[PDB]
Formats: sequence, C-alpha cells, structure tokens
Amino acid sequence: GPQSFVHFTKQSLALIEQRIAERKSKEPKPSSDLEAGKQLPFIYGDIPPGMVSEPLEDLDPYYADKKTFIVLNKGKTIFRFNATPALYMLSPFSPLRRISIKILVHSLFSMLIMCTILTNCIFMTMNNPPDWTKNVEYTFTGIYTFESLVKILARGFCVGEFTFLRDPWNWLDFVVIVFAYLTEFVNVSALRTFRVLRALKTISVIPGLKTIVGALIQSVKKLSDVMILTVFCLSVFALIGLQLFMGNLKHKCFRNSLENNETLESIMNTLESEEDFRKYFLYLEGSKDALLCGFSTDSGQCPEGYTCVKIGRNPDYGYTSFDTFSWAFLALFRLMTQDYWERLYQQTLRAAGKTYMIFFVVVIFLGSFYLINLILAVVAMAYEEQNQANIEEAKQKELEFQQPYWIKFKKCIYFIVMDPFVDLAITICIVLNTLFMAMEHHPMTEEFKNVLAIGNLVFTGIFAAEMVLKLIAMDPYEYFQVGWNIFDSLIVTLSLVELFLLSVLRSFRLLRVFKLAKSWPTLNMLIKIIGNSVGALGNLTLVLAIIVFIFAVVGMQLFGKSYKECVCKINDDCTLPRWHMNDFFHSFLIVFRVLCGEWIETMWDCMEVAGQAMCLIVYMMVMVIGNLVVLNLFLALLLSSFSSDNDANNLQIAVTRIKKGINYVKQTLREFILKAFGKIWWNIRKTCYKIVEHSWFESFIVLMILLSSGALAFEDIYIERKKTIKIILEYADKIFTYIFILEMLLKWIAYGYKTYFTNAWCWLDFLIVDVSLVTLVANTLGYSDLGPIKSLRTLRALRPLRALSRFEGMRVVVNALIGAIPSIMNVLLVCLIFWLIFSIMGVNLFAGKFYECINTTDGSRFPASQVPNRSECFALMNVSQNVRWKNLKVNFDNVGLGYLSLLQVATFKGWTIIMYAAVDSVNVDKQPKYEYSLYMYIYFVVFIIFGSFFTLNLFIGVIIDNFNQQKKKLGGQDIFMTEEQKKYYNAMKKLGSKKPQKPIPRPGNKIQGCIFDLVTNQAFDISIMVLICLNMVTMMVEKEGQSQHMTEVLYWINVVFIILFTGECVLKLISLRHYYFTVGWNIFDFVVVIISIVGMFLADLIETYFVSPTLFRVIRLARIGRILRLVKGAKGIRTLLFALMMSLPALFNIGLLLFLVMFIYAIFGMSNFAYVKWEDGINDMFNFETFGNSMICLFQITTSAGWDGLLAPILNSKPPDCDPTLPNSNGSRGDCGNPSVGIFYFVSYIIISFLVVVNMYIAVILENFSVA
Ligand SMILES: COCC(CCO[C@H]1CC[C@@]2(C)C(=CC[C@H]3[C@@H]4C[C@@H]5O[C@]6(CC[C@@H](C)CO6)[C@@H](C)[C@@H]5[C@@]4(C)CC[C@@H]32)C1)COC
Ligand SMILES: CC(C)CCC[C@@H](C)[C@H]1CC[C@H]2[C@@H]3CC=C4C[C@@H](OC(=O)CCC(=O)O)CC[C@]4(C)[C@H]3CC[C@]12C
Ligand SMILES: CC(C)CCC[C@@H](C)[C@H]1CC[C@H]2[C@@H]3CC=C4C[C@@H](OC(=O)CCC(=O)O)CC[C@]4(C)[C@H]3CC[C@]12C
Ligand SMILES: CC(C)CCC[C@@H](C)[C@H]1CC[C@H]2[C@@H]3CC=C4C[C@@H](OC(=O)CCC(=O)O)CC[C@]4(C)[C@H]3CC[C@]12C
Ligand SMILES: *[C@@H]1O[C@H](CO)[C@@H](O[C@@H]2O[C@H](CO)[C@@H](O)[C@H](O)[C@H]2NC(C)=O)[C@H](O)[C@H]1NC(C)=O
Ligand SMILES: *[C@@H]1O[C@H](CO)[C@@H](O[C@@H]2O[C@H](CO)[C@@H](O)[C@H](O)[C@H]2NC(C)=O)[C@H](O)[C@H]1NC(C)=O
Ligand SMILES: *[C@@H]1O[C@H](CO)[C@@H](O)[C@H](O)[C@H]1NC(C)=O
Ligand code: NA
Repeated sequence: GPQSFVHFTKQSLALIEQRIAERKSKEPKPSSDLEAGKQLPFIYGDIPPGMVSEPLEDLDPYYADKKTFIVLNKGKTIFRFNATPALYMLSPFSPLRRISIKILVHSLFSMLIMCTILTNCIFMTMNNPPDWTKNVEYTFTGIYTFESLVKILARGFCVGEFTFLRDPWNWLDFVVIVFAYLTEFVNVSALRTFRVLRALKTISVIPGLKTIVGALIQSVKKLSDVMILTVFCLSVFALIGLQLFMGNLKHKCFRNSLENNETLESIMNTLESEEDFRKYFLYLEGSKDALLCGFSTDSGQCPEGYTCVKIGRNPDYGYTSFDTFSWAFLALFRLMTQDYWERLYQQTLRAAGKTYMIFFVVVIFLGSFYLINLILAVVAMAYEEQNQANIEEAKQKELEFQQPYWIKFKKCIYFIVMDPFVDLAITICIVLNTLFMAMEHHPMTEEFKNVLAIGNLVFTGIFAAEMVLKLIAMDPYEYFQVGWNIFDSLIVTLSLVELFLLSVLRSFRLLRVFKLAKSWPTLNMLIKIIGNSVGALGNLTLVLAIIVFIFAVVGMQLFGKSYKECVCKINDDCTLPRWHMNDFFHSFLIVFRVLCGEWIETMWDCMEVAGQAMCLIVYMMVMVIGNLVVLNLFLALLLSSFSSDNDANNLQIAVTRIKKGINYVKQTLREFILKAFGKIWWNIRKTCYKIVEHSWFESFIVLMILLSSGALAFEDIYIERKKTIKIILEYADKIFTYIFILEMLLKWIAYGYKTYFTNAWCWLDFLIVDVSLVTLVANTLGYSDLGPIKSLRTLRALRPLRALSRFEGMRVVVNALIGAIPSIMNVLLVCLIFWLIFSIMGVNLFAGKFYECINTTDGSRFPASQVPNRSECFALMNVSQNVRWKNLKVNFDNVGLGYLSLLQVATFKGWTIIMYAAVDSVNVDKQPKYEYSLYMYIYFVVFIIFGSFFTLNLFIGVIIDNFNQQKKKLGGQDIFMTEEQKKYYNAMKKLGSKKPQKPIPRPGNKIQGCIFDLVTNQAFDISIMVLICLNMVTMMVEKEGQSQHMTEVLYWINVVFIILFTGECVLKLISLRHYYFTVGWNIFDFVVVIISIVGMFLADLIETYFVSPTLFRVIRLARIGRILRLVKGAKGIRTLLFALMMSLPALFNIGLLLFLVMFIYAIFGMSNFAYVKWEDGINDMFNFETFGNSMICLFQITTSAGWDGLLAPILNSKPPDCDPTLPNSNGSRGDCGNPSVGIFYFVSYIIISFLVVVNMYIAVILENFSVA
C-alpha cells in the first residue's frame, strides 16, 4: 500500500544481502507500471518531503530479491539502479554516489543538456566556422563529459545489471564522447562529419521522441515482403530493359561533311575529349548532350548530311544507360519513383523507336503505380493497428483509473453588438477585402492603384473600429479570453504597423479569411488538420524536422568543399550551380527537393564532384528515411483527424432572424395580394419499342459509334496527300450523322418525349446529334468557312462520349465519379481560397519583376552590372539588334497567372524556372540579379507544405469518407465492379483460398519410385531455386561492349541451364505421369521450358537466316521466363501478386475510361495544336501532328510529367515568338498558339487524370485492405 515507503539504509542493505543469501540457499515478470522512466501508481499517494531525491528499495516483488533501488524526482518520475557498487568501489551510500544522483535526478539537468544540445546544432550549420569557435567546441565537449561522468558515477560503467551501457541510447553518448576525444588527442570532412551524432541525442533528451522513433522502426519492420517484391520487380524490368535497350543511348548523328580522307575510323582513332566530340557530332543548341538518333522508321531521324552511328558515351554525364545491370537498376528505380522519367522516356523512344512506348506503359503501371500502392497500404495497416493498440491501452488505463455613465455607455454599445448583423457585416467586409486585394496586377495606372489603396484604408478602418468597439463594449480583461479575438487583435495591430510607413507584411491581412471557419464546416477541418500538425502529433513533426536538419548538415559537411573545388566539372562558366550543398540553406533545399520527389538531377552533379559511392548511399538514405517519415506523418494526420470526426453559431442566429424577417414580409405581402384581389400510331409505338430494345440494334449502334470514333483518328496533317482515304472518311461522316439521326428518331417514337428527355444519357446523345445537324446544315447552305462553324467542327472530337452509356464499366465508374462531385467541389472551394491567399501574396511579392533582358541567340541573361534597367535594355536593342526584354510566360502578374504558377509549383513541374525568377528578382523595371532575393525560396517551401501537403491530405480524407459512405449505401458491395465482374471476383476468391489438394498417388514401379521420391521432396525444390538464382546472376553478368569470349561462355552456361531445367521437367513428366498437368504451376514450368528451347533455336536461326537484330532481342526475352519462377516459394510475394490479380477488374474499368478521355483529348489536340512552333518539348518526335504522336504526349502527361513543357509553346501567341502568317497544309495560317484553349486543355486534363488515378489508388488500396 501507500505505507510501503521506507528509506534505503545500510541496515536495509544488510537485509538485502541476507535475503539474496536465502534465494541462493534455495536456488515473475516486472510490473507493467513499475519499470523506470514513468509515473508511480496513484494508489501509493504522495511522497514524504524528506524522501525526494533519496534512494528507496524497489517496490516490485520480482525485483525485491536482486540488487536494486529506486530514486524519485520532484516530478515524481522513477529511475531504478542496482545495489552493487559502481565499478565495485562506489557504494550506494558514499557522498559521490548521492551527489551524482542529485545532479542526474533533476529536471534542470535535463533542461541544461537540451539547451546545450540545441546550441550545438545551431553551431553545426557553419560553412566557414570563425576561428574563435574552437573554445565553444571545447565547452560543449566539457558539458558532454560532465553529463557522461554523472551517469557513470550514478550507475557504473558495465559491471552491474542496470548500469550505463545497458540501454542502447547511452551507446550513442559513449561513441560521440570517445570520438570527440579521439579527434582532440590525435580527411577533414570525415572527422567533421561524425559530430552530427550529437544531434541524434535530442531523440533521447526531449520527451516522447523515444516512442516516436520506436514506432517508425516498427512500421519499417513490416515492409520486408514489399521490399523483396520491389527489388525483384526492378531487377526483372532492369533485365528486360538490358536486353532491349543495351547501347542505343550511344547513338549520335555524325557529320558526313568530313573531308581529306577522314572517314569514320579515321576519327574513331582520335575521339577521347569532349571538344572533338562537339566538333564532329550534332549538339542541339543549349544542350550538353549529343542529339540521339536511331535506325528504325520510327526513331530519331538524323538531319540531312548526318549519319547515325553508335559511338561515344551515354547521356547525362554517362549515367543514363541500360548497358550494365547496375545502370539498368538505377534507371528502373528512377522510373518507379517517376523522378524525371519523362526525359529517359523521350531519349529511349528517340534512340530505339516510338514502339517501346509499351515497355514504358507496362513499367509505369507495374513499377510506379503498383509497388507504391503496396508500400502505402502496408505502412497504413501498420500505423492503423498500432493506433488501435494505443487507443486500447489508453482505454484500459482509464478503466483502471476509474476502478456610472461609463457602465450604461458600455452596456448600450455592447447591445449595438448583436450576433446577427454585426457578424454578417464584418464577414461581408472580409470577403470584399479579399476580392478587392485580388485586383492587383503589374501593368497598373495611378487611378486603379489609388482606388485599391483607399479601399484598403477603408477596410482597415472598419476592422480597427470593430477591435476598439469590442475593447470597450466588453472589458479588455474579457476581450482576450477567446482565441478569435486575440487573433484579430494581432491582425489589426500589425495592419496599423503597416500603416505607420513591407511587401511580406502587406499580406498578413489575408489571414482574416480563416475567421470564416466558424460558419464553414470544411475550412474548419483544414484548421483541425493544421492544428494536429503541431498539437497531438507535434512529436512526429519534430522528428521530421530533426531528420531534415541532420540530412542537410550531413550532406553539407560531406559535399560542400567537393562542390566548391570541383565546380568546373558541373558548370561551364565555372561557378556554383543553382542547387548545391555548399551552404546550410542550399543543402537544406536539396534535401527538401528530394523529399518532394526530385533526386536524380542533383545526384548527377553530386556524383560528378564527390564520386559515385558516397553520393548514392547518402541520397538513398535521404530518400528512404525521409519518405518514410513524411508518409508516416501524412497517414497519421489523415487517420487521426478523419477518425476524430468519425449556443447556436452566430451566422445561424443571423439566418434565423433574417428568415424571420423575410418570411414575415413575404407571407404578409402574400396576404396583401390575396386581400387586394389512333390504333395505328400505337402500333408503330410498340413495333419501334421492340426494335430499339432488340439486341441487334444495340450491337449495331455500338459498332457504329466505335467506327465513327475510330474514323476520327485519321484526320491528321497528312490527309491531303491521302486522296483515297479523304473521300471515304467524309462520305462515312455523312452516313454516321444520318444513322444517328435515325436512331434518335426511333428512340423518340418508341419511348416518348418525356422518357427520352428525363434521361441524361439521351441528353448527351441529343446534344451531339444537334451539333452534327448544325454543322451539316451550315455546310449545305455554304457557310463552311465562317469562324463559329469552323469551331463547331472541332466539337466532333466529343463523339467518343457516346460510348460511356453503352459499356457498363465506364457506366459504373462514371456513376461513382458523379456521386463524388459534391465533396470534391467543397474541397476544391477550400483549396481555391487557400491558393487565392497564396496567389495574392505572390502577386504582392513578385508581380512585374520577372522581366529580364537577354541575348536571344543563346538565352543568356545579361550581367546586371551593365544594362540594369528596362531603359538600358531598350537602348541596347537600339544599338544591338538581337536583344530582347522578355517576361516569363507563367508568372505572378495577376491572380489568374498566379494560380497557374501555383499549379505548376504544387505539381513540381516547371517550378524551377519560376523559383529562379523569384529569387533573382530585384524590383520592377530593374534587371534580376543572381539570388538577390535568396530567401524567397521560403515562400515556395511554405506553399508546398501548406497548399500542397495539407490540402491534399484534406482531399484524400474527404474522398475516403465519401467512398465508404457510397460503399455502405450500396449495402457493402464494390463500386467499380459490374455484376459479372463481381461473380468472377468471388470465383477467384474461391480459387485463391482453396484448401490444399489431396496427396498425389504413389507409383508402384520401383525406378519410378526412386525418381518420384527424388523429385517430390524439399531438397529438389531448393536445388531448383538455387539454380534459378544462379541463372539470374549469369543474366545480370551481361554488359555492353563485352568481349566475344564472355559471350560464348554465357551462351554455354545458359545452354547448360536449359539442359538441367529440361531434365527437371522430364523427370516430373515421368514420375507424376501426366498428373504433372493437374497442379497449376507445372503448366507454367512447361511453358517456360518450351519457350526457352524455342527461343534458343529461333535466335540462332535469326542471325543466320533472317538477320534482324531487333527481332532477335525481342525473341531473346524468353530467357526472362525462367526468372519468373522464384515466386513459387515465397508465400508473401504470391499473396501480393494475388492481390494484383484480385484488383485487375476495377483497374480495367477505370483505365478504359481514362483511355477514352485520352482519345478525346488526342482528337482535340490534333485539331488545335497540330501546327504550333517546335519549342521546349514539342519537337520532331513529340508533337500533335498525328494520333500516335498525340497519344504519346497524353500518356506522358497522364502522370503530369512535363506538362509545363508542352504548354509552353502554345502560350506563344504573338509575332515576337510565334509567326501568325505562315502557310500551313490545313488551309490555315500561322504556327502560333492561342493560350486560352491551351491553358484550358492542360489544366483540365491534369485535373481529370488526377481524379481518375486517385480513384485507381483508392480501388487498389481498399482491395489490399480487404484481402489482407
Ligand atoms: C479505427 O478503425 C478504422 C476501421 C476502418 C479503417 O479503414 C481504413 C481503410 C484503408 C485506408 C483508407 C485507411 C487508412 C489509411 C489509408 C492509407 C493511407 C495512405 O494515404 C495515401 C493517400 C494520400 C497520400 C498522401 C499517401 O497515400 C494512400 C495511398 C494510403 C491509404 C489512403 C490507403 C487506404 C487506407 C482507413 C474501422 O474500425 C471499426
Ligand atoms: C474564388 C476566388 C479564389 C477567385 C475569384 C475570381 C476573382 C476574385 C479573381 C480571379 C482572377 C482575378 C483577375 C485576374 C486578372 C485581372 C486583370 C487585371 O487587369 C489587367 O491585367 C490589365 C492589363 C493591361 O491593361 O494591359 C485586373 C485584375 C484582374 C481583373 C483580376 C481580378 C481578381 C480576379 C477576377
Ligand atoms: C473567403 C474569401 C476568399 C471569399 C471566398 C468565397 C466564400 C465567401 C464562399 C465560397 C464557399 C462558401 C461557403 C460554402 C459552405 C458554407 C457552409 C454553410 O453551412 C453549412 O454548410 C453547415 C453544414 C452542417 O452543419 O452540416 C454556410 C455557408 C458557407 C460558409 C459558404 C459561405 C460563403 C463561402 C465561404
Ligand atoms: C443547346 C446548347 C446551346 C445548350 C444546351 C443546354 C443543356 C446542356 C442543358 C439545358 C437543359 C439541361 C437538362 C435539364 C434536365 C436534365 C434531366 C436530368 O435528369 C433528371 O432530372 C432525372 C430525374 C429523375 O430521374 O427523377 C439530367 C440533367 C439534364 C439532362 C440537364 C442537362 C443539361 C441540359 C440539357
Ligand atoms: C550575344 O551572344 C552572341 C553569341 O553568343 C554574341 O555574338 C557573337 O559572340 C561571339 C562569341 O562567341 C563573339 O566572338 C562575336 O564577336 C559576337 N558577334 C557579335 C556581332 O556581337 C553577341 O555579341 C552577344 N550580344 C551582346 C550584346 O554581347
Ligand atoms: C536606369 O538606367 C540607368 C542604368 O544605370 C540608371 O543610371 C543612369 O544611367 C545613365 C546612363 O548610363 C547615366 O547618365 C546616369 O547618370 C545614371 N543615373 C545616375 C543617378 O547616375 C538610370 O538612372 C535608371 N533610370 C530610371 C528611369 O530608372
Ligand atoms: C588519304 O589520307 C591521306 C592522308 O595521309 C591523304 O594524303 C590521301 O590523299 C587520302 N586519300 C584520298 C583518296 O583522299
Ligand atoms: Na529532377
């Protein structure tokens, strides 16, 4: 009981030695609430005042027998030691031991350690430490020695059982202190790096961090199977890309204009440097890489006079290659993370042909889309079950816990403040303020600036008046009692500080919008999430901040001097690049960018200056650990808040009274106005009704729509030359229109006007036939070349939409997407206003500053030393012709352009040139300077954290809640599966969960008996598995440029492997006696061995009978079938692959709809952008001139990769960039682009594709939760 409090005495020590004597004469877990480091049970009451900081005997009966004693704080936390003297000298009663306990057992000691640690972290971030910091370093070493020595004196070193080194966290202290004195007593980067380990001590000293890091480790522990699958899949696809693309990125066009007997070999002998490479090969302007080339008809066709020859290095400094298995693995990992993969995709297609788009499609679907889903689902399950355990433990803990003139003036003015009118007036003024500050733009006249300024003066007037009036209406002591009032006070007093006599300060007016949270339910949820970011979940956010700090400082210490000294090898003018790790801030930015998803481009430079190894380990550590922590935080916010939600408001009072008033006047004026004052037709009906419902009509009509939609794809820029096909297409178009008109008439007659017109699908078909009629009559009358009718032409691209109602897959998927529109619209409004705040802030900061004065020959901004003003560039234009004062196309000149720039930043596409213009901006009409505004990166960091991370978190939560609501409103069935797919899906459930088959019969024949016993055993299976892994290795051994001897060797080893696997299959045939074919995996074995032999014969036929290397490489892929068999044994890999097989139907439906959307946008893009100028992505190979070339671009940007590069040439609309009078083969003129259609096209596309792929994400992840 509570009485069990007694001092630790030497008499008690005698008692201890004697009862341990008893236990030794004759010769239980520790309590879950009595272990050290937490709070003592409340049943024992409070401590005697003479007992704090004094040794006590252990309360646990299990620990009452061994050597131990407990010590308490004033904070009443418990620490336990062992009774054995420290190192066998310091008895627990010496002066040293209890002074060490007193110092160690204290809150002030821990606080001192925390402050000195954080000061040390502040001192780590010094690029060039001043010489005087040595003494400060010695000081820190002194405090760390003091704290260590206190721990040894209080606990011993290792002699006992509970002592200094027993817990792992003290090992870090020991290592750092011994390494500090090692460097003190005795590759400066190597020594200076290991001091970052003290930054890890915050995890030990700040409370709660221990459990957070333990939780992260436990979450990792579950990723074993998924990491094995990831390695397996990346290796298999790396071998596939090895076989297909080995050496193609070596192709370069070579100038045939070489004279004086210099042939290809005569130059081969002398190609070692890069200057001679630039002398003889083709380098597109502004590129460090030689332009690729190919041999197929669909590859990169070299210019005239250039021959395409595979010589020289691979692109990107050598690092983009599918030559050796390591480089292929790097490429497939860059494809799985979709990091700048839209450049590898373009190079691979340019050098190998547009026909490996299928390779990239299957890699993107399987590599990126699926493995990431698996990772997210497993981490989510880990966190969810851990959270359930925590909640259940907390609940159990709760159950155990339970078991004169001024006064009348003030009250009258307070009455002037009534909830209905004052609050709504203030809300309206807030909304008008935000809509009034949104009228700022760069080209502005004094009139409009003046009205803006006076309006802002008025609004700050009303808000200050409100603040003073609520100051005096209710006592200032009580004004501050609520958070909203103090928030508003801070806003007002800061706006007055503005009115005293800064650009960032101009915009904190915008925060008063958030006061709308009380009325608006969904904005309040964003407030809740941002609050959890620092509230219930502040420890995890603090872990994340600490890790980003440590990675930044580690990378800086390792690579700063490397970046500085080897600067000339990553930049041509021999100055530091834009992204570097020379400073703490720039290394922080690189770490942040890697956390955003951008890691290949900076690692190329890292490895250029600091060598491959360290760069790879450090970058992959950052990737894995940082992405782990960020994903954990995101999932925690999501689950916590959307399971959290799982006096009347002042606006509600206003609605009440205003409804009272409006209803009162409405019905009283209502009272005022009352007081002041045929068998044949229905035969046709039935016959048509069975006609339209008859199956052949439906199938014919679906075929008809498919044919019209397909005919849409031929009208490309080569339809003039195809004389025959043109006539067929136009005649067919007429027939299609007539058929659909007849279909509409038949359905009209058969169903009736109301029935046909109460259905939305018929509304779609009706609008389409209407526009076809319009264009038909306009063609007949002769007004074909009128512009509006020429535009109604392009609307023929909407024809594929007729298919949505005929196939049930996109019908059900569209039903779900439509059921989700309201919630999507609420979230979109919240995001719209949030990004509106950020867009007005960006317009205040940057509007009109992105202008610059350039050499148009190379695009080089002039030095700001000369030509620093706009007038200076105009003078230069006057004196030198080819000079331009150009602005960025996507900029912050107004709130629309601000929202386009924010959309580019939030998806990290095009965002870099935006930030370079931001940080280099000086002021309006002044030329930008290199990182003049260096700390404007923080605007983008804050926008990415808030408008991107948190809004996406809110969107995901609302979508998940909406989809589970739909699933419950359907009774618990699936929402992307038709009836037949549900039936199949249940069937494949039954197949997968099959009870094991009965044991195979035992053959009677004796030699059959021996072979059967041999083959049917574990050892045979393990032997085959080891052989398959060995064959995998001998496949990875292949490289590019290998000598013929190694080729023959690997050929023979592969032959041997085919021999042994054929032997295994033959012994299986003989021993199981056609029962081989019963078990499913043996059919796969059979197919693998057959295709292995057939491919091995066919290839050797190819190099001797029909010599074509491409077909050779395609058939030689049958080797890869052998590798597939490793999934035979792994019980987790199968489960995951069976999850994929389970989820395939829903993905088929969603991908069908996505494909139809891509088809529609491809027809539109061919109609509109087929003649835009070739700039920044639109080139000879990647354009909208053909259906293939359009759908290639649309697949590229279905992942939103590089859409900023396709949109850029369309934004050209004027003669300085584009050219509006240029003869074209369509009959039109100009290679120009109109921005409005381009912006609508790309923004819409990325939004619809985002919605659809998020739907795929939800389907797959819920499938994984269901199966597991
Ligand atoms: C407390 O008990 C709750 C239980 C119901 C549990 O339902 C779960 C269904 C799976 C689901 C929706 C849940 C939590 C984490 C969710 C994952 C977090 C990741 O977030 C994402 C999207 C957002 C990205 C930023 C990160 O990845 C998804 C890929 C991943 C995710 C959305 C896949 C789906 C997961 C809730 C009922 O108990 C009675
Ligand atoms: C739902 C919320 C988040 C947005 C509501 C729409 C408006 C409040 C915003 C969005 C687009 C903004 C407009 C973007 C473009 C312009 C053009 C601008 O005038 C010019 O650029 C003239 C240029 C010239 O004369 O050369 C004036 C501000 C204005 C109207 C902005 C006013 C504020 C607008 C209309
Ligand atoms: C904030 C600045 C940039 C002006 C932007 C426009 C807003 C004033 C509009 C857009 C969204 C509208 C809100 C949409 C949703 C709501 C919630 C509505 O109340 C509920 O929905 C209660 C639901 C429930 O209790 O379950 C009150 C109106 C309100 C705040 C609307 C108020 C007017 C809003 C905020
Ligand atoms: C010709 C161009 C210039 C303008 C075209 C405008 C139409 C696209 C608008 C006007 C009437 C609207 C329709 C009004 C009625 C309906 C029925 C509605 O379905 C129902 O109401 C079902 C009700 C039920 O089942 O109980 C679906 C939307 C729809 C097709 C609307 C779709 C959009 C329509 C066709
Ligand atoms: C803009 O750049 C171009 C090319 O970079 C300059 O034109 C020539 O540049 C070369 C450098 O390789 C000089 O040797 C020539 O003398 C330049 N020719 C002329 C006519 O200038 C051009 O000078 C640059 N513009 C300005 C204003 O300096
Ligand atoms: C912007 O242009 C120049 C760029 O330095 C500014 O400086 C003037 O330059 C002219 C021509 O070199 C000199 O004659 C003047 O003496 C410079 N000004 C001064 C104060 O020395 C010029 O002032 C700027 N003009 C505007 C309108 O901003
Ligand atoms: C071949 O190259 C040599 C250079 O040593 C040159 O003298 C000779 O004329 C060349 N032959 C022809 C046919 O151009
Ligand atoms: Na990159």
